[PDB]
Amino acid sequence: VIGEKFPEVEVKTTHGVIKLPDYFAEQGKWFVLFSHPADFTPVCTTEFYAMQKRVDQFRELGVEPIGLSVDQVFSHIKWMEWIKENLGEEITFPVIADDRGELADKLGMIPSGATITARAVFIVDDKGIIRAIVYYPAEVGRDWDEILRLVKALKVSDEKGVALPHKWPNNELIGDKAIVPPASTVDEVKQREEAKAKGEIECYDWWFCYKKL
Amino acid sequence: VIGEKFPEVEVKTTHGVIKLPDYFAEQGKWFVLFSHPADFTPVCTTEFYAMQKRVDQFRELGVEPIGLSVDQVFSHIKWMEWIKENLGEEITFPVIADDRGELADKLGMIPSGATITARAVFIVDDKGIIRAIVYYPAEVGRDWDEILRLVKALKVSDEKGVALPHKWPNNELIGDKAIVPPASTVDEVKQREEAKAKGEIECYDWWFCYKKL
Amino acid sequence: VIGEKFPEVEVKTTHGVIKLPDYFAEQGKWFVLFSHPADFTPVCTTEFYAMQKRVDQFRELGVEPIGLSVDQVFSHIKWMEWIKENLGEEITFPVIADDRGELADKLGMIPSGATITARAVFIVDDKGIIRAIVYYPAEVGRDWDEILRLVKALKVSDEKGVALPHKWPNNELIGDKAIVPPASTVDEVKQREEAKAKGEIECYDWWFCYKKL
Amino acid sequence: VIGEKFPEVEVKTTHGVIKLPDYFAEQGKWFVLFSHPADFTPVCTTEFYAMQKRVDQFRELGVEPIGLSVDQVFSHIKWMEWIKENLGEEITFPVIADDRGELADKLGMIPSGATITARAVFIVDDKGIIRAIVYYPAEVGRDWDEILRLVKALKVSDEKGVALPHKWPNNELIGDKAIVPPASTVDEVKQREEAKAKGEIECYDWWFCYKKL
Amino acid sequence: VIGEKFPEVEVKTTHGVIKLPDYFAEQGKWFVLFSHPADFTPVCTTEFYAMQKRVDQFRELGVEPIGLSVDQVFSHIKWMEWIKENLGEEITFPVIADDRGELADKLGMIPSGATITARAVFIVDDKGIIRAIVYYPAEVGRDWDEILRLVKALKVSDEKGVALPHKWPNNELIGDKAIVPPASTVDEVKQREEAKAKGEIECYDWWFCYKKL
Repeated sequence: VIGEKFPEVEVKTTHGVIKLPDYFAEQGKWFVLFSHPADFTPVCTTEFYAMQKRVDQFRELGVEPIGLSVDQVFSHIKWMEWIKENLGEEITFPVIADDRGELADKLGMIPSGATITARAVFIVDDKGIIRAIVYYPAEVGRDWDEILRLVKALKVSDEKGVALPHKWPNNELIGDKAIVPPASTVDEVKQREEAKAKGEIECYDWWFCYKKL
Repeated sequence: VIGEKFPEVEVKTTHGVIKLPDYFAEQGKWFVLFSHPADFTPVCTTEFYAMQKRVDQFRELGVEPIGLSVDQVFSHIKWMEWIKENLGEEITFPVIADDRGELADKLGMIPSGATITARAVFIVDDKGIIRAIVYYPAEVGRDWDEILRLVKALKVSDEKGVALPHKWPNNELIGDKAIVPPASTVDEVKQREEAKAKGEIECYDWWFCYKKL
Repeated sequence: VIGEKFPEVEVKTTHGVIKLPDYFAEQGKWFVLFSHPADFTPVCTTEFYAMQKRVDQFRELGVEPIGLSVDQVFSHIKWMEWIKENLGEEITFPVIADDRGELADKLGMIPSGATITARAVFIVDDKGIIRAIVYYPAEVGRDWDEILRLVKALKVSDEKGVALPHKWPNNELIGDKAIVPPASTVDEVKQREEAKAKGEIECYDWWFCYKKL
Repeated sequence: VIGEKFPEVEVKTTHGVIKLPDYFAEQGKWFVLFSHPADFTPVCTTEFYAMQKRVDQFRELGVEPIGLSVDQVFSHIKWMEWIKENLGEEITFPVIADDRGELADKLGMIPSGATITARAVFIVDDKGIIRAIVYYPAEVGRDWDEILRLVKALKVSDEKGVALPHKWPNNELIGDKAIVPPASTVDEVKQREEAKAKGEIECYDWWFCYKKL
Repeated sequence: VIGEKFPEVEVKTTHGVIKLPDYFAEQGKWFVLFSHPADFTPVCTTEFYAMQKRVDQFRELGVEPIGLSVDQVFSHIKWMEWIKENLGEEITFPVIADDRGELADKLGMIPSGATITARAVFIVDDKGIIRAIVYYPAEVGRDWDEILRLVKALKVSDEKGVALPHKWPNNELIGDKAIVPPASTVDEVKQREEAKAKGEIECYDWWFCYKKL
């Protein structure tokens, strides 16, 4: 569940034995953890390919990607050699060999009826706080562009203490403008009008206010 | 139940996060808490309007009014904007967003069968003591003039160590005269006659005595 | 607590021993049960007098008054005879001699700190159901008019299926008009729209509708 | 039950809040506590009248009378005003408003089936020891002259270490002579004959001996 | 405790072994059970003598006297023979030899501190019901006249449905008149009004009515 710290938990990965979330957190970095059913499978492969393609967009935001399945490291690597040779993309982000699903269990990555992970995504910042969560089925690949929009929103949201409208930065109504957290007190309301008159923010109403970054 | 101190309990309100009863008590002030079913409803609105109209009568007695419902602050404020625009009365006293009914539960504001507050009034002084309690139904609006009479009686009652007759200050029998707490001991009885003869009080009997303020 | 059933109970009164609510609900009458601390006290006398000059107003309605203190029957009738002899009114409604507070306690009419009833009013329909409750402290006499008003309000709400505005039938916004129960589905709102055009109800909003009786 | 100390217990009375038995005991005084069903009743009134008439006989023995019922102080006093006006005897001894029968319970003053006291008398000395106990029914008034005989006997009995014959001071056999506690040892028997010869006591037998005061 | 049933019990007396109350209630007679500490003691002798000179007074009424100490039967009859030989009266009522106090204990005739009966009187009707109780200490002999009076009072109350005044039939306010049970409903008071006019009862008040037998 959201807002909880991330379990302090150690993982065997393709790039080494690492400590979570300490390894990313101590480096200022955030990370998007995501789980896939099984190495050497179709949909899963389309997703890995696509992440690699976008790895520098995530990374460039200070956001480290990392995958995970119940498979063992040797089939992880082998499958990644495959993507380098048949799709021609060297996979460059770490993958978790989640042994027996130690961690998957703890994170509710498993669906009803199952002993393998699903299609889960977790976004976790540099203070170890889980920020958002996604569970799609086996039968449907994710969209990393939606997962990308989200993170940017979050980054901005924290950096500027603002909310982001539906579909930001392409909101049909206020475009790429950021939303002012709606006011909750009568005195905070005077701060909204004080701001509208004099032109810092724009306001459909006292609760609905927005500005540019 | 009457005479109990008021639970030390913190509230989110329209005018801010405040502490009850410390906030009023530490200021010398008393307060009349009253609960309503739901923002944006007919009867409830007629009552809020009416309180605003009388807010300076209460306040002038050192008696602060404050409302409460299970609604959230944003619909509180919005509904109050409504009363300012359709009735033309800016609502000026605090309202409690009673989350899930934390507080309502504690105060027995809820009727049999229900998950929303009723039509309750509590009068609570500057030592946090609950002084009186009213529970009317959803289907009937209160009378703030009766709630007003009562408080004045109380104020006077404490200031002068006197009781107030039925319907004071317009008692059919002794008018706006205050009642002498009936004597309970044979020696206290001599103090009644000693007082009647010599003219300080007037007496239908030794238990039934009264005077002017 | 409101909405709840009046406990079945057998009580000793000045007029007989009766079963409540049965005695009144049997006949199809409502009743107002009210409590006073003790016979031969002043405020308590002012309210018995006042009730007796109101008794037929209530009695007209199918509402029966009935009182209660922890005093013995003999004490009661003596007090009633004092009121007869000394003020011109003969008390003509029953009063319950409530041994050791056995009823006062189920209804929790007992204020924090003491072994005697305070000033309580319970109003009960012809089905033994509890419609309204009022706990006033000893130092402040009630106002039998406010209760008269409340009962009138109640009887109306039930017979016409309506609600009542602050201080009805003298409300500041609509005098003695009845309020229509707020529309609470999209379908009920249109029901309102179509009723406004067709002058069957006037409206401040789709949720604020009233009418003449 | 006899011989027990009297419960240390505080009472609201007509003459004030007092502490029992400390209040009488600390003053050297004894007291006769007696209970009556209800203020304003026939038999009970005949008894109160009669006690007042004899109050100076009891008091003169250092024996303070005090009454008690479950009624409240205001009806106590009121009923006493009655006796002053219709019989013309100001009642001058304290009466207990035994709230809910706190004390009556403790003393077994209540009969089978009942929530009111009966016709009980307790004699209790200046060391708090209960000396004697009487329970008559509702339907029969006491005899204060029998209760008076008894106390005198007791007073004398303690002052002189003697027993009192049936009906003292008008015993058919030995008149107002006091009885010598029958001897219980062979050596104590020699003290009886030693006393008969030489004329201090008179003796029907060695166990049955008596003398004048 | 009064109003309660006399425990069923089989006792060894000087006249036989009998079952109580059965032996008396069977025949339709009442009985006075009384206890003394011990045979061959002085006060105890003065009261046995006195009872025997009263026995036919009681016996006339359907009241049977019966005594009890913790002494063995042989001891008892020896004592009775001493009273015969030494004072002219032959004891002619039974006396219970109560082994180890087995009955004295159920009736709790045992005073705080000791293993022997004191001076107790229980009066019991022909239905085994306990009408009055009296616990006198050893140092003070009883007055068989007061008990004679009490029993007379009782028998009357039952046969005529009345109550009795202080010290009846020599009451200071009405001699040997009977008291009418206080009217306790508004209807019973009128019943009294109409009986006074029509000279069937005299009255100090509606609650204080008497009559000749």
